Amino acid sequence: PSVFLFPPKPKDTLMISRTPEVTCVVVDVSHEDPQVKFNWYVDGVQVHNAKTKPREQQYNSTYRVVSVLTVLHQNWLDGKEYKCKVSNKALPAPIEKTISKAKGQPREPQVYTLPPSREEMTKNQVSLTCLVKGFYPSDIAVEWESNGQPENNYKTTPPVLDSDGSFFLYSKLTVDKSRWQQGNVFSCSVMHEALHNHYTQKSLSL
Amino acid sequence: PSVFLFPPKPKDTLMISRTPEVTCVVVDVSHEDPQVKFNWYVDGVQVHNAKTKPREQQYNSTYRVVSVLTVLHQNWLDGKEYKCKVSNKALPAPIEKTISKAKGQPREPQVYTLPPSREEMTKNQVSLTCLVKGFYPSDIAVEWESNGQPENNYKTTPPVLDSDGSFFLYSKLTVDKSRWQQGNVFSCSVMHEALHNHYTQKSLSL
Ligand SMILES: *[C@@H]1O[C@H](CO[C@@H]2O[C@@H](C)[C@@H](O)[C@@H](O)[C@@H]2O)[C@@H](O[C@H]2O[C@H](CO)[C@@H](O[C@@H]3O[C@H](CO[C@@H]4O[C@H](CO)[C@@H](O)[C@H](O)[C@@H]4O[C@@H]4O[C@H](CO)[C@@H](O)[C@H](O)[C@H]4NC(C)=O)[C@@H](O)[C@H](O)[C@@H]3O)[C@H](O)[C@H]2NC(C)=O)[C@H](O)[C@H]1NC(C)=O
Ligand SMILES: *[C@@H]1O[C@H](CO[C@@H]2O[C@@H](C)[C@@H](O)[C@@H](O)[C@@H]2O)[C@@H](O[C@H]2O[C@H](CO)[C@@H](O[C@@H]3O[C@H](CO[C@@H]4O[C@H](CO)[C@@H](O)[C@H](O)[C@@H]4O[C@@H]4O[C@H](CO)[C@@H](O)[C@H](O)[C@H]4NC(C)=O)[C@@H](O)[C@H](O)[C@@H]3O)[C@H](O)[C@H]2NC(C)=O)[C@H](O)[C@H]1NC(C)=O
Repeated sequence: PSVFLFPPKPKDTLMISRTPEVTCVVVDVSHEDPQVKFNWYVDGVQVHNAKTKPREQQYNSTYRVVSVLTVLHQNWLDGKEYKCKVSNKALPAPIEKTISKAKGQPREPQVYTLPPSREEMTKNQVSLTCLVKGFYPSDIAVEWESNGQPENNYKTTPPVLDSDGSFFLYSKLTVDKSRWQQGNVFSCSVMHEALHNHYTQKSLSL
Repeated sequence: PSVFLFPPKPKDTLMISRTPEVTCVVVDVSHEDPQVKFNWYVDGVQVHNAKTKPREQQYNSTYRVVSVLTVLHQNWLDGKEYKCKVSNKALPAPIEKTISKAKGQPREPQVYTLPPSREEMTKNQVSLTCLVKGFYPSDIAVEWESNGQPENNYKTTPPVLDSDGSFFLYSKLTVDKSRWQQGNVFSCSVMHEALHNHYTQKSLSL
């Protein structure tokens, strides 16, 4: 039997508008004694209930059980600790797994937008690059936009640990050299802990 | 018993000046019957010898054995297949693991150098960004330089799979806003399969 505990989605914890949850999963649960008890403690105090919810699932020749605890945005950011205590009769003692947002002195990220290279103009499409760096923790999110709709073609690299214990990352928005020379403006959006409203925007235009 | 087979170092396979090797490792080797036989086959034909070399190692309460086959640069790039056949008397049948450079139609990467943002000038240091994209396979390498010495402060992100099955990546060289305004020139170096000499260089300067 194994118990995997999962953290909320970065973007959920950063917008009060959303809902962030912590997912506790259990695998290899005796096909014989499938009964399973879950315990949830925030910082140390059980919330067993706290609108916590699961449901059985027969798999392998074994069973799988998911439990989901809804978290409070400020609770998560203010670094509360969450614990999942799974107990089963076909198990010696129960298993406990804890989790909490990445600990550490927060750093406000610096967002830089860079136009395409003077050389990439040869090509039909061009790259709009967003340099985001100096942030901590890693939990971050970046999206592009041209107006009341989000640009579709763009990939963002994962966070890379820099030399100053801080992370950086680039996001690259592919756009038809046309839309770019025409004059349109694109925006690099960033939702991070250390931002004023956990949010910020940087513009880009011919 | 487990057998892990490792590929050469990207940068070794790209410079005839270097030496590339394939490393076969074995773990959990009966502390009782430690005798171990290794077989190496290139494309299918054994090279057992081919200047292949190993040496015992007592660990855990078990044993660990490393074997190293030297490879031919063109052999590796031209996609030859390498197989490691480890046999032991305390094992039913022997174990075989094979490996070969990442298969697939090669793509010449496009290298773009971008100066720091008009906004990052506020800061004491600045970022020189090298956009490398459109390459395949991932096996790649990027280094910075200012003259007869390689710049020390710079991190490169891992390869990110784009929307066109091709990879891209950014490299960021931190430099004192001084050295940059003074007039120095920095160079983004790239060693990739699909490059003329598996190499190319792009410059950057005020
Ligand atoms: C017995 O069978 C199990 C199921 O395997 C099945 O076999 C295949 C052929 C199909 O028939 C499928 O039905 C199924 O794959 C064997 O695998 C199980 O155990 C392994 C580890 O031993 C586990 O891998 C771990 O995955 C972790 C990340 O995924 C989370 O873990 C559970 C484990 O069951 C996964 O099912 C979930 O994906 C889970 O992720 C969360 O899922 C919930 C519910 O959907 C979501 O709400 C969350 O958002 C999501 N969180 C995330 C990922 O953000 C990983 O961290 C860890 O390192 C392992 O890699 C398999 O996931 C699990 N099988 C599955 C996919 O159900 C099992 O090994 C067999 N028995 C033995 C011999 O162990
Ligand atoms: C019994 O003990 C083993 C050793 O553990 C020891 O315990 C600690 C407390 C210390 O006392 C140390 O002495 C040592 O860590 C247990 O671990 C061993 O097995 C695991 C997997 O079960 C293995 O992890 C795998 O690592 C892979 C990558 O590393 C390669 O694999 C071997 C495995 O032994 C490693 O030793 C090497 O790092 C190897 O990498 C290559 O190494 C050679 C030789 O140095 C180099 O020439 C190559 O350049 C290098 N190639 C690379 C990495 O590019 C990984 O792919 C895989 O997914 C696993 O994660 C451990 O590495 C191995 N222990 C070590 C580090 O020696 C073992 O599990 C115990 N028995 C049991 C119950 O399995």
